[PDB]
Amino acid sequence: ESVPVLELFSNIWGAGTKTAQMWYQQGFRSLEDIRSQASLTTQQAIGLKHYSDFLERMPREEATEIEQTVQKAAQAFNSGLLCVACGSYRRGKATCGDVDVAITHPDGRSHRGIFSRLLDSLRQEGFLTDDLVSQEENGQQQKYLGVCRLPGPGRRHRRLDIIVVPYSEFACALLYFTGSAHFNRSMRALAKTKGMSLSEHALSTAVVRNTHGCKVGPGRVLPTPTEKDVFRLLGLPYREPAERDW
DNA sequence: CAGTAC
DNA sequence: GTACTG
Repeated sequence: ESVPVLELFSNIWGAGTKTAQMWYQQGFRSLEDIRSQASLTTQQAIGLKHYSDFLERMPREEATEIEQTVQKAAQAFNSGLLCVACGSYRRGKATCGDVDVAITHPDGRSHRGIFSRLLDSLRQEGFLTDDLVSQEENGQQQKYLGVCRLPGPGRRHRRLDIIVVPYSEFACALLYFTGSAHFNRSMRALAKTKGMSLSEHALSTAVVRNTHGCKVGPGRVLPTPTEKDVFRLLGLPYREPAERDW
């Protein structure tokens, strides 16, 4: 009966094995015990009150409807903006656990100053309902993790990740956000053997590693305008997002 | 560390 | 594997 309790707690966003085990030792057994007696991060509090909804998957139709909401808000600021839903959606699954939306602009400068205003715009709609993590320092990239909800009756809260990248990084960003995790892990593992390195930012070609294999020097950033360029440079046959669902 | 994103 | 913040 301890194992299903650790399971219960782990499904709280921002709680993993260590936290669940600690809670168990405190004698907590139910979500109500957690809500009333446990110390929660603001993140953990949000995941707890959305516990049911977060367990639910969603139809890819609703994922579209979410990406449409984000795209419209962003476009209003600039119409040259590109919004692409990634993750399971781009891989073509019929269900999605969350919605992962990547934003860029082809001119490669108009993407700036959008991130802060876009979230603000979506908060005013009542679309974004809670915020979990905000990263504004990922180099030229900015990422937000949050919770939204489509308008209308009988709507559930959904996990939403929004990332903004420069067009010169759009290729490697799409590659990362689309996945899958095992797929991304595989490409990057492959690059390490070729003396390269892959990230959500760029693919680099002359990466130095020590005898033990620890990276001691960065490489040379290779210009990758599209995903196909990345596959090519790594000596790989191109895969479509649908084929990337490992 | 712990938890998270893919 | 790579890499953020809590």
